[PDB]
Amino acid sequence: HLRLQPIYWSRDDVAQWLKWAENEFSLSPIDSNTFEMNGKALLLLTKEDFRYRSPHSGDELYELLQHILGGELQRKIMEVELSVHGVTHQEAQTALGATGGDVVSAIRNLKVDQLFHLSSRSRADAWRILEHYQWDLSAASRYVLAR
Repeated sequence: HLRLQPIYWSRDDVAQWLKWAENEFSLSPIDSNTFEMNGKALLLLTKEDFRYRSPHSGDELYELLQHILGGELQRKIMEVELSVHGVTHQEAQTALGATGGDVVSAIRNLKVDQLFHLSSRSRADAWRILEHYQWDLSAASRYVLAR
């Protein structure tokens, strides 16, 4: 199952990936309990976190995940989704494509879309309101609902 993108890996897939890596790269044994999480979580760990969890292999595992298996882009997709409620993997990926992988810009664009649908105001108004509220969508969304 590791052929799938890491964002879809289950916790069991993460454990299997570690077993595969230890075999493939002749790593020192990695305890199966080292990363008790799914692939989404794995993508959010920093290199320092990987080194802390695995002093012997953490940097290798991080590089493989982030810079070979597409973790870098998939982490950006997660950031976008976690920043804007109800965005799908596809929607986030598309938004990032539009900004050349710029997470801040993609998030702003999706916030404006979400606010725009909350009321009958123009897209230009939604942009002004969001910028006014320092891009706090929750605060902007409450103003719009209040009318």
